[PDB]
Amino acid sequence: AERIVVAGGSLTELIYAMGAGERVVGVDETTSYPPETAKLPHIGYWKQLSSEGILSLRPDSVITWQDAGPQIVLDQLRAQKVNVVTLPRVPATLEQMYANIRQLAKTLQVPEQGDALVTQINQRLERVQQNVAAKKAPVKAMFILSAGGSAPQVAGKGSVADAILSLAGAENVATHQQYKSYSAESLIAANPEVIVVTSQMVDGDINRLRSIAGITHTAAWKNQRIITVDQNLILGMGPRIADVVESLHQQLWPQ
Amino acid sequence: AERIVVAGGSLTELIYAMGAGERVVGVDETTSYPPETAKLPHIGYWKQLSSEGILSLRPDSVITWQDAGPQIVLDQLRAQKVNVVTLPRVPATLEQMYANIRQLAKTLQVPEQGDALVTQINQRLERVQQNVAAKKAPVKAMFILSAGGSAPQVAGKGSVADAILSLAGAENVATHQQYKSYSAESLIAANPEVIVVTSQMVDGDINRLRSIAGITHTAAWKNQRIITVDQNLILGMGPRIADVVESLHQQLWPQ
Ligand code: HEM
Repeated sequence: AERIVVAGGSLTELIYAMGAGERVVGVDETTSYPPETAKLPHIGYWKQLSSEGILSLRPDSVITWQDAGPQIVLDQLRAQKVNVVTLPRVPATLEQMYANIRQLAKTLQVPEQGDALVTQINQRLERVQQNVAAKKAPVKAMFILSAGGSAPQVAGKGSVADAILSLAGAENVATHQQYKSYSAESLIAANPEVIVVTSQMVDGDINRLRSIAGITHTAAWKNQRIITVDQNLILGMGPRIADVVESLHQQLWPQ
Repeated sequence: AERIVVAGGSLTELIYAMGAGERVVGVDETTSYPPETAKLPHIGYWKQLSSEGILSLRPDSVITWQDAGPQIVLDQLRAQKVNVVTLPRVPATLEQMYANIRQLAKTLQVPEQGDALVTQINQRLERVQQNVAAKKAPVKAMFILSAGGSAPQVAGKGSVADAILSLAGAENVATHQQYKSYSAESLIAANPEVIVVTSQMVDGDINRLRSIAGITHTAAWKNQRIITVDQNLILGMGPRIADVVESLHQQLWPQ
């Protein structure tokens, strides 16, 4: 409660957005915001957590996702009498995000800040839905991610990417669960009108995307409807969710 | 006792294999080996150094790559009287690795250990080149990687992967410098006998690779000549190079 280690990028952002950023002594590899966290010790990926990395920081509590691991590590943290708080991550919905914000605010003893955060976020998102309902034509999109050292995969149902694409007003053409690698034919069958990828993938040259199977045969490619977004903003549901949704919405229906 | 902070996984490994590990009080996020570094605080990246994070560890010296940055962070450290030591990470040759080992060993006052490490690695690699020389033709190969959220890219000349394929006795079919994304057409046309990828990217299911443009139509994929290597051993030239080289040499010429 006094010294906190957070494993989960968007969780770290929520904690700082609620005014408890003071108690954070360690964060995970997926944490890259806000700026103040850059000087803090980072432990492994929330799925490849290091008990030693964490324990060396003498934390009072650890806050992370329920799908975070390895499991034995969490057992090791509890064994050292460390309070381990875990929150449901998927499937990603606004309802679950609001419940998580409130649970966190409860754990951090800052209930009023949690409620204000939920209110501010919902106001912004509803305004996007209003504007969305004012669009004359629907948009079939797809999100492709190359997170870490994996092959390119398409975001499906239950993913944060999918939740965000939907909030933005687009229809996700992918119907499978979570993330999966698509052969060129599958991507061509999906037939997305617009394709979203991370800025890290493009890194100044859309031609780098040519190694993604089937992408150049897509209508999105031919019609040059490829959008880029910072990966940290599309893989977690944090206090910057409205900003990303508004940005994406803008690129889906420009000018 | 001297307090050292190392930025660059490869350098960290060299320093520990050199017997100067006890003096390290902090490392960066690219550092994941050896196991005893887990208790050390991992702050920043060598491409994105944290002035505040590093100074909070009260280091006497900081060791990193000549191109680590931002440059102004290095200036800050020196201004705070921290001895900053930098080594060239380019080119990825044995001659430069050995020179770096000796520069390190000198700076750390462990010249004998430095020379022993070079000798150990070299003899190991020479044995392999002896076996390779035996055959009359090197196996045509290619290495495909996905790092930092990039699309799949083929390793070209100058890359560490290229240096390791060569030492193992393979002929890198790629002729471009460093990494580039290949279209299905370019990948199929390169027509290598074998294709090396990381274990991280396969993660238990070869079908995950289906999203790499053209790999499914290569001779290597059909002949089932797809080898796996741990990504953590092909992005830097460290103490374990002989290990991955020998490991790979075995797969290029099974039995
Ligand atoms: C090959 C290894 C990796 C795999 C397989 C992987 C996979 C994923 C997946 C599927 C998600 C879920 C996003 C969604 O629901 O749409 C995720 C979240 C995340 N990943 Fe990775 N990832 C890997 C490496 C990394 C690395 C190297 C970073 C870089 C820092 C990174 C940063 C993120 C971030 C920022 C999140 C958000 C977590 C949160 O907000 O709580 N990932 N990753």
